[PDB]
Amino acid sequence: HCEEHLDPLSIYCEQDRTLVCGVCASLGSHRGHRLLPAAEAQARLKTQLPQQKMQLQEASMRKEKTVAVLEHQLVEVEETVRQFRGAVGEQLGKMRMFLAALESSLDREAERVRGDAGVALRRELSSLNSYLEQLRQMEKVLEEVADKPQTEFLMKFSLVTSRLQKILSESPPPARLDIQLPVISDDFKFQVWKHMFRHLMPALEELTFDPSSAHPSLVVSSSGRRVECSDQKAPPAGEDTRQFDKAVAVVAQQLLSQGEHYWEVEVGDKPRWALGVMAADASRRGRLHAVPSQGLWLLGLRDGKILEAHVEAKEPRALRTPERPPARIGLYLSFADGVLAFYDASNPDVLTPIFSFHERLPGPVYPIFDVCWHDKGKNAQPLLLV
Amino acid sequence: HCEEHLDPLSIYCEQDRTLVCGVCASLGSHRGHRLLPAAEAQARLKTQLPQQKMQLQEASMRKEKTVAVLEHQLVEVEETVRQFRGAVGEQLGKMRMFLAALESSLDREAERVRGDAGVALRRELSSLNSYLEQLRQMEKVLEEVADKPQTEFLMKFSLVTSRLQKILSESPPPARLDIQLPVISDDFKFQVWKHMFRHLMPALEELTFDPSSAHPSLVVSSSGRRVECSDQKAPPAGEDTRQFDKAVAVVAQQLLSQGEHYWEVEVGDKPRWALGVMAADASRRGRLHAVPSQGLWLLGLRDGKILEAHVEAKEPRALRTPERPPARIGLYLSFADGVLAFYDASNPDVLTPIFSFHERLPGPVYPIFDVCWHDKGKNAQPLLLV
Ligand SMILES: [Zn+2]
Ligand SMILES: [Zn+2]
Ligand SMILES: [Zn+2]
Ligand SMILES: [Zn+2]
Repeated sequence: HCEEHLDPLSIYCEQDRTLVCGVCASLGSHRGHRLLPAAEAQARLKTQLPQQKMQLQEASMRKEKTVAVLEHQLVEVEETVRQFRGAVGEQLGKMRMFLAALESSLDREAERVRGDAGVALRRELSSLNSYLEQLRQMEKVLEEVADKPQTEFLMKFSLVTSRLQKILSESPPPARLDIQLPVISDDFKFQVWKHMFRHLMPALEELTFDPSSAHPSLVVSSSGRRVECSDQKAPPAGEDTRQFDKAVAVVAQQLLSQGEHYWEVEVGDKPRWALGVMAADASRRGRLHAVPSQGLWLLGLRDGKILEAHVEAKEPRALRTPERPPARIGLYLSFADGVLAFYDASNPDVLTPIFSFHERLPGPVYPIFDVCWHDKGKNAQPLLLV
Repeated sequence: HCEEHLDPLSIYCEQDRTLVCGVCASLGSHRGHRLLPAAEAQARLKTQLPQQKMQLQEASMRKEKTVAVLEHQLVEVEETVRQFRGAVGEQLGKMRMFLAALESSLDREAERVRGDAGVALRRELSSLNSYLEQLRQMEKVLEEVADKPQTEFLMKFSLVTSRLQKILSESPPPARLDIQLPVISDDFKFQVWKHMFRHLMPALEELTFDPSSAHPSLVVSSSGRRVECSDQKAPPAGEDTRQFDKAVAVVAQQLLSQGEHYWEVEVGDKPRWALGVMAADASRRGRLHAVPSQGLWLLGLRDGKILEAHVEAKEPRALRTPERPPARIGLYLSFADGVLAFYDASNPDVLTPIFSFHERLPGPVYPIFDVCWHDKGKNAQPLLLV
């Protein structure tokens, strides 16, 4: 039953795995092959069956493994798309909400201005309208009684004279102040955009200084909000990893480890200071090396107008100092983006950036504040936690 | 009818303007006054009447003029409130529109990603499911055939072996499918805010150069969008104040006189160039003085990386050159705020400021572009009007 050479099917090619006839084995598909008979070939395959069953089941198992992983991936793709869309909506609705609130506030402004102006104008209008009624009566009665008996004539004339005299010699309205309603012209959109940044910042990280960590020559007041140096000698710090010994500074009690945070520090006219974050595991001993590899991310100002960033280098990098020694610094921290950014927050409405590090933070960090050395009393400025 | 002394009323008090009887005029409230009789008093007042009526008319005229002025003031206050509300609505709807458009674009992108991922995953699932059906058929036939004729048994066993071999060597990826799905981060708000500025700008002032004013050593192409110098000589400039003759430059055909405008100029790697505005009354002849007092507001770049602002002084002011030579400059102009602002538009999506003039402009001005000289063919870069 060869169906190709018309012989019974008796020869089995091993290296071809096909049952054949004699002609294809003599001069055909199997001229130089390893041949076997059909009987012992069948007897071999009846024993080879379990291996084939095992291999079939294993192949099905692998393909099913891939099916399961891919369907789980389909569910994961759906869920990730949902999360992306929802978070985009949330973080754009934040700014849209800011816009709606500002427009509502401006509507309040305009309505209040209109109401007060209308109140004052209608007050004067009522006064003048009563006045006009008075005067119309004056003219009518004078004309109508300029023919009456002498007694009536003189009485009415005297009354008219008195009424006209007083209403002419009446005191004007007292002194009000206008509510001008300042008008917006072109830069209003730009200023709204500038103002939106402060609201883009997260809720203020309400921090307090940790006197349990401060230098012994420092003093903390205002319930953890004020740190300053002193013009007097102090006992040396007790043996502790949680206390500075040479560089006068202090960390906050709160440990930042997740999410995003923002805090402002008031520095005023301080000639030298330093601000930033510090790795919690870092060592607070000796004169410090200001490099991020040692757990120190610091922005400094020296000599009153020299603003320095303590970058990974041999000497801290200088920065383009603003037109003033900044009076308030703002610090933004994010782990999901690994950034600590510095801002000149002297303007409560606009923040201008100063510097920002770019390193996936090992975490966690303590807010660190370097109120600089005594300098013989020429650096008595404090640090104020806003 | 004195009703207080019960006498007829006959005496008129001059300094009091009141009719009285004889007793109160003799020794009473009007005892030492200048008195007159009722007859001559009436004869005087009947002739004084027209003057009093005239004075009444004058007072009425004053009060009615004031009433009219106050009603006009009320109406003007109403209209001013309307205008204020409308302008606030317009300039906030700009940003709301940007937000909505960005959110819709991101939603479209995310939906495209989800659809493509679903298509690919269902493709792989169909492939693997057809494979599993094949393998179930393999197992079925293997279980059913272990007694059949030599031809049937060996034929089907060889076919099963071949099919399993082929589907094993045509194996799809055993792993999961790459998706690179969009993630939402903390910096999304900051990036949207940075992007919002370019859309806060007005619609691009699509400008065309004015060949009627350019230097004869210049050439305008690309339908008014491209201006270049030439590496070959040209005829001397024709007699016109409205044509540059010595300083190679060109103004736009459009005249800016009111409102706000914004236009971008692509400069690429051009080493020296200048951009800005020029007063229409200014003279475009001879060697020019680059000072706003002579109607020229210009920012220039020389030596490829030296960015200077041609401010009102004896020497051009230096500027903070960026870490790159800017590839596109943006110019914003406003009259109601008197500002000409320059931006590094090398990124057309985010703008970093470069300089800004601050003068309520005398007006009006033509956008002027100083495409610098050939420099012996080493300054052949063009100026491209976006
Ligand atoms: Zn063979
Ligand atoms: Zn054959
Ligand atoms: Zn009397
Ligand atoms: Zn009297």
